[PDB]
Amino acid sequence: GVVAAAEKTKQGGVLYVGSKTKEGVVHGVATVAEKTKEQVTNVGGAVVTGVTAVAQKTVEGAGSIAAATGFVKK
Amino acid sequence: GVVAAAEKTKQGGVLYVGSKTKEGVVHGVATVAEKTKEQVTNVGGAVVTGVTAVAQKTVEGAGSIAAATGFVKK
Amino acid sequence: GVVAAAEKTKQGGVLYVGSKTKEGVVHGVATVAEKTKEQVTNVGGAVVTGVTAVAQKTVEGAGSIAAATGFVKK
Amino acid sequence: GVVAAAEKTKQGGVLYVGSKTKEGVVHGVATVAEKTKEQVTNVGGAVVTGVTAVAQKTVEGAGSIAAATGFVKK
Amino acid sequence: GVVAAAEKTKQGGVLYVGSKTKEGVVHGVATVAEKTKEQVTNVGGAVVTGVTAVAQKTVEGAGSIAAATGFVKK
Amino acid sequence: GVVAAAEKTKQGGVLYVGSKTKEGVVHGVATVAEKTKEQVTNVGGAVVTGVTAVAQKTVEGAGSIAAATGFVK
Amino acid sequence: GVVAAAEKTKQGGVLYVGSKTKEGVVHGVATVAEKTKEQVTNVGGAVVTGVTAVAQKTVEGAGSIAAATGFVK
Amino acid sequence: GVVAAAEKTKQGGVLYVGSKTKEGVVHGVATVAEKTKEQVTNVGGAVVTGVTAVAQKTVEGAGSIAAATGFVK
Amino acid sequence: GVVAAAEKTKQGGVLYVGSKTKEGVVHGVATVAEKTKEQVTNVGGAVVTGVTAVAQKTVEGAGSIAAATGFVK
Amino acid sequence: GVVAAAEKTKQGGVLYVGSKTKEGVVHGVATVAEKTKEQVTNVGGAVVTGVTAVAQKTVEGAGSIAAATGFVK
Repeated sequence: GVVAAAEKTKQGGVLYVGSKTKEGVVHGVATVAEKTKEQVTNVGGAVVTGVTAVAQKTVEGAGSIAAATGFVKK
Repeated sequence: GVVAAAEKTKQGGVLYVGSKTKEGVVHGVATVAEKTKEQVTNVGGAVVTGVTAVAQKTVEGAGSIAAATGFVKK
Repeated sequence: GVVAAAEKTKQGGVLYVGSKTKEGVVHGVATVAEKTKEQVTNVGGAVVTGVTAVAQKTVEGAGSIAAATGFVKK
Repeated sequence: GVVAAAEKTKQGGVLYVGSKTKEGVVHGVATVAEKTKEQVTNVGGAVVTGVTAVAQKTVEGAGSIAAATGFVKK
Repeated sequence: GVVAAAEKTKQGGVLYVGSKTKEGVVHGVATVAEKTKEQVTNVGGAVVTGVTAVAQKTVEGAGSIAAATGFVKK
Repeated sequence: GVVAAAEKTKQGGVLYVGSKTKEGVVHGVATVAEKTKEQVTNVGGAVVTGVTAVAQKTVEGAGSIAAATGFVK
Repeated sequence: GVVAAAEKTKQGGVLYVGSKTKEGVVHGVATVAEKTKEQVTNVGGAVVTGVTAVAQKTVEGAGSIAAATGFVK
Repeated sequence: GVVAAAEKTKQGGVLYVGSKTKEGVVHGVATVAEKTKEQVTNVGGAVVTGVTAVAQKTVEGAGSIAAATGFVK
Repeated sequence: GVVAAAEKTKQGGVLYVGSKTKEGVVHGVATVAEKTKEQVTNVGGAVVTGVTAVAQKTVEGAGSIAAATGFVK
Repeated sequence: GVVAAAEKTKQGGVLYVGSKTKEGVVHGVATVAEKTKEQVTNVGGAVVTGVTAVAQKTVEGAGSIAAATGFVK
């Protein structure tokens, strides 16, 4: 039993960024292996992966993640 | 039993970015293997992967992820 | 039983980006292998993968993902 | 079992950044192995991974993560 | 079992950064191994990993993380 | 004066190479620039640029090179 | 006066290489610039640039190189 | 007076290499600059630049190099 | 003057290398600069730059190098 | 003046190397600068720059190098 559930019910300044780069190299979420079995990646939020990365008011309601890896069980 | 469920019921400034690059190299979500078995990737949110990446008010309601890999079980 | 379900009922400034690049290389969601068995990728949200990427008000209601790989069971 | 649940019900200045780089190299969340079994990554929050990385008002309600790895159980 | 629950019910100056860098190398969360079994990473908050990294009002409500790794039971 | 001269006068085993590659990338003589004025390249001998390169008894008599660049005068 | 001269007169074993590679990247002679004026390259001998490179009895007579760059005068 | 001269007159076992690699990256003679004026490269001998490089009896007679750079006069 | 000269006249066991590598990175002769004026490289001998490099009986007669950089006068 | 000269006239066992390496990084001759004027490199001998480097009977006759940097006058 792997169960997730989400409910979201409702009875409903200045941000300046200035950048100047030369030869940038960026890696975000990485996963490197040799001789593995499972590679599982779940995203319920935000991944902002620029050279200039700006996130405003991003992750704001009712997230749910359920995972179950492995489980030989015999 | 792998179950997900989502419900969303509702009785219903300035952001400046200025950039200047030369030879940018960007990677985002990556998954590298040799001799693996499963590669599972679930996205319920946002992946913003520019050289300039801006996200405003993005992930805002009722997400659900359920995953189950492996399970030899016999 | 691999079940998803989603419901959404409703009883109903300035963003500036200025960019200047020379020879940028961008990747996004990636999955590389040699000698694998399963490669599963599910998107329920958003993947914005420009050189300049802007995402405003994107993922805003009632998503659900249910996944089940592997499961030898014999 | 592996259960997650999230509920969200509601009865509803200046930020300056100026950067100037030359040959920056950035890694965010990384995971390297040789001869592992499981590589699991769950994101319910935010990952901001720039050369200039700005997050404002980002992670603000009702998140839940549940994970279960291994479990030989026989 | 592995349960995680979250609820969030409700009856609802100037910050200057100036940088000037040359040859910067940044790493964030990292996990390097060889001959392991599990590599689990759960993110419920924020990970800001710039050369200049700014976070404001970022992690502000109702998170929950549950995990279970191992459990040989034999 | 840019003068060259070359004279040649004459009054008259086992080699084994076994290779096995996968994904090779080779560069030989290169020259990369941005905003040059002169890019001069002279070859009087041998340039052998294989994935597997074998040279045997190649450059064996009377070579000459004379080069004169620049001279803003 | 850039002068080169060469003269050559003549009044007249097992070698084993075994290689096995994967993911090979080779650079030989390289010259990289940004905002230069002169890039001069002369070869009178041998440039052998394999992944597996073998040279046997290669450079064996009468070589001359004469170069003269610059001279803003 | 940049002069080079060369003369050459004549009155006329086992070698084993065994290699096994994975992920090889080789650079030979390299030159890297930013905002230079002259980049001069003369080869009179041998440049052997493999992942496995073998040179046997290679550079064996009468070489000459002459070079003159700069000279703002 | 920048003068070179070379003359060469003649009135006329077992070697074993066994290698095994993983993730090899080799540089040889290198030159790196920023905001230079002259970069000169002369090779009159041998440059052997492998991951497995073997040179046998290589540099064996009558070499000469001359060089003159600068000279603002 | 910058002169060189070379003459070479003539009136005419077992070696075993075994290597085992993993994650190996080798450098050789290097010259790294920022805001220099001249960078000169002459080779009249041998530069053997492997992960496994072997040089047998290599440098054996009549070399000469001359160099003159500077002379502001």
